[PDB]
Amino acid sequence: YLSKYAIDMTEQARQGKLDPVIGREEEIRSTIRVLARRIKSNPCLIGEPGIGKTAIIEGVAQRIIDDDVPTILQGAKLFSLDLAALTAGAKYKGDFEERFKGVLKEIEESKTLIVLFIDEIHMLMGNGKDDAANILKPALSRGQLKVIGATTNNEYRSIVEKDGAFERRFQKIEVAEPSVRQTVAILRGLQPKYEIHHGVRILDSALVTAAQLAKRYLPYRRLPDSALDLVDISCAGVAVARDSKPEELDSKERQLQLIQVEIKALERDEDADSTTKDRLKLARQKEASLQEELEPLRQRYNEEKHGHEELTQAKKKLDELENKALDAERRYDTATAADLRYFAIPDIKKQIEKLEDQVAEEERRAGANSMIQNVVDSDTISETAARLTGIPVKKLSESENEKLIHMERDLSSEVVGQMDAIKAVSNAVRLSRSGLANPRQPASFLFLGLSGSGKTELAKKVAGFLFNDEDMMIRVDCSELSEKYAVSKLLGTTAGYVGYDEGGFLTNQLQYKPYSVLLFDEVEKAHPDVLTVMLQMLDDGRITSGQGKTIDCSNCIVIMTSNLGAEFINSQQGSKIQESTKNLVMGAVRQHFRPEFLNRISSIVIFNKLSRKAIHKIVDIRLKEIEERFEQNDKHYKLNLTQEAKDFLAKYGYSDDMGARPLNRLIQNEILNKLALRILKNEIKDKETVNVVLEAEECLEVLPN
Amino acid sequence: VRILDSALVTAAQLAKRYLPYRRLPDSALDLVDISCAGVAVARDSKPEELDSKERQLQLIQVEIKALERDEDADSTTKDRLKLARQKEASLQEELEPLRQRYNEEKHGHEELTQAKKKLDELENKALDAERRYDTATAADLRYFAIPDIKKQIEKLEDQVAEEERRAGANSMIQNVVDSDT
Ligand SMILES: Nc1ncnc2c1ncn2[C@@H]1O[C@H](COP(=O)(O)OP(=O)(O)O)[C@@H](O)[C@H]1O
Ligand SMILES: Nc1ncnc2c1ncn2[C@@H]1O[C@H](COP(=O)(O)OP(=O)(O)O)[C@@H](O)[C@H]1O
Repeated sequence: YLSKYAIDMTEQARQGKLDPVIGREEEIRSTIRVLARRIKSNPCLIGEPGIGKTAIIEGVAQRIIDDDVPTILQGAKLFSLDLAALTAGAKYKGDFEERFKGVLKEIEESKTLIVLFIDEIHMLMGNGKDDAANILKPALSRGQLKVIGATTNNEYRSIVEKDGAFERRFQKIEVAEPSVRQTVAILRGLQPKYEIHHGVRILDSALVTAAQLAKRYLPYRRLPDSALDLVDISCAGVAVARDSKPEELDSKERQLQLIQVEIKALERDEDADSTTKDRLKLARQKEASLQEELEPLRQRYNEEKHGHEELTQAKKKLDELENKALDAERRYDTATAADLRYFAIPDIKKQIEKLEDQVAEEERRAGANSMIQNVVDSDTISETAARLTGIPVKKLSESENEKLIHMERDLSSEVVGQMDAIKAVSNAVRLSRSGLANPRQPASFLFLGLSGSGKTELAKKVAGFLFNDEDMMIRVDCSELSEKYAVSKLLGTTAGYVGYDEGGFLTNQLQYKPYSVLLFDEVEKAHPDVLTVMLQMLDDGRITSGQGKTIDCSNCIVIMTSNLGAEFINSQQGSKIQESTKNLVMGAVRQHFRPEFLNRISSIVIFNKLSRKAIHKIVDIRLKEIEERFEQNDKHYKLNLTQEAKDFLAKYGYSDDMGARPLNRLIQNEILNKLALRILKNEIKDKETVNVVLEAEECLEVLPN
Repeated sequence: VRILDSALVTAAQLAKRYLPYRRLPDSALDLVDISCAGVAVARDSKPEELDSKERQLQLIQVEIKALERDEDADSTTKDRLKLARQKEASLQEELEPLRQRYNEEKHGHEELTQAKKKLDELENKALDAERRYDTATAADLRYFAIPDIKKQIEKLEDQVAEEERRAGANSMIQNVVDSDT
């Protein structure tokens, strides 16, 4: 009774009822190719989920369906296999065997050409193996019973290593996440299914932005479904608003009720017969306007909706007319194709065109309909992504280039001085951007200078700037990168030893944050063995863990920080780094890192000493930022440090060893302490006044309370 | 898929040369099996050349029929389907010979397939007979049985025929080319 679980996908394809397959034509051919092999003919689709593996299998079916497959496979019937067949359909330890043997018998003995498939090949075997199909199939594997499997490459590798024997039967086919442009084409191919499902028009630019967004917004989900997820969700958003619309409709009915109350109050009161408030007639104009407007808002919006419903159904009609016309062509019924395919042409073109004309236009805009009822690229999808990811405007405004154009400017606002560091970074970043750099390796930098210099701050600010999120940064505790390196580190414990869920700190965090910066805290303290590990992974971003699991990085900016040249910067020969001083640094770097390492760094950057000139600005800046990030609209500060607190901060706070590190702490301590005190006075309600009253910091600033 | 002999020569060379860890007796076959499949796929609808032209034919056939029955089917806008039909037919006239050459040769190919298998079966059984000194059984499997299969093979190979350009003068090679494919 395999027929109770197995799904004859070939038949479903004969009936359509499947999404079209876009962009995998070669994978399909490859699959077919493998199936066509006389010996090695059991392919697997190996790679990530959400990228059309099913579609490929179905694509094969579709070619079988349309006689676009060599005879050997042309007559084949493709069946989805499932856990349910052996588990749900068994519920006893050995009934898994019986259910599978059922399949093997029924299939081996009938209909000549049958292909089975498992979209979860790892599922077979399972933990403990238990001959969960996995041996029985080899037992009869010479007896045709062609089958295609599939899994995440990382697991595939593990499966090969775990089982071995199926390797002699199965042909992995590498599949991969499609490009953005391919994705858009896919989205376009699937667009009508959403159009129809939701009854929402989709802008072509919207599809484009969905893909663009998936690449920075849903960075760990696979692009094609992810973009589709954005589409589906976005469409749902629109549809929900569309079929409800209470914000305008209910608010305005409530506004009518309120103006009616005002009018009656004005009509019968002491001032009703006076000059005072003789503007009552205008309230009546509002009431009358609403009395006439409100039902038309409900009806007009529904008229817009109806235009979109009819439009949707016209588009649906086309999909259906073609699904049947094309099936007629498939079945060689050229008479129906001549009639039906034909009718579809002016039917849908004239119907849809005029239904689009119902949406119409106004003198000031295309689309007279005010409820939009479509997916608007950024207004809908990017907005949706923002609803899924945060910081709407900066995310909405992303354009690559505007950031790159003003990047150093903006960064110099965040980071004071060391503009050359900023420019250096910006430049390398610009090369990473626009694809000028070789894509195998992201820009990467070695930040040299003292604690409190901003090396890390900047790197975070850059992440801030580039990803609109400073906390994208992944930190690496380099001094802990000992000769024992593996377990809590990117490599992770080698598979086969206890730990599979390894290196989450870096492998997974990076998986979740590809669009980030990886930063090495005092990289010179890393053990040399580890340095070679990161080196191979420094460039050649295609990182693979000790579990054999590929991480795959490219984009991630990599920044190393170092105090190695601290002695040279400690010369304090002005702020700006001087000749010789910098060379001593280079020397030390060359001693510590093999040039091979260094050669992979896009740039080695030496930060200047911030000195007093920078902190004159930094303390002002940080103080303001502290307020701004600290609170929103219940605390409103003057933050006027006056020259005296600025000087105190510079004099006692700023350190030539610890840089701004103590400035931050100091500012926070003293301001927060004064703030808390006056808050406790509770004679304190809103706005602000600040001031200064005259060992280290004996003045203690002292603001009014 | 018939394959030019030099292919095999090159396959083994290529396998050793480029399929690092795979062993020759099997990896060479992997190139064969894969490339055979390559061709088997490439040929799609019977031999190569034909497939592509059939795809043109079918796209044309549909266009013509859609054009045939339309609001403006009688306008030269759509009536151009008659010229499209000349193309459909012209393709059909090339496609048929490609199909027929492939198919009749295929038939011969299958007859060769079976004949050779049958030849081996007769000899296997005849050997069983001779090792037992059973000349009667060996004779039953050698007199007529064997002359029949051998002559079928010779006739079939001649009908298939071969050219310097290809191991199959008609179409069942799908133009597979040693090193190129
Ligand atoms: N071009 C495409 N055509 C149809 N589906 C696609 C395409 N590209 C990606 N997909 C998606 O891949 C999914 C099915 O394949 P896949 O995700 O790899 O299988 P699985 O369901 O195991 O994840 C579908 O949800 C489908 O939307
Ligand atoms: N605007 C700024 N310009 C330069 N440095 C800054 C600025 N603001 C803060 N910093 C300091 O840089 C430090 C973080 O970077 P870094 O000096 O490398 O720190 P750490 O040595 O702890 O890793 C913080 O202590 C921070 O106060």
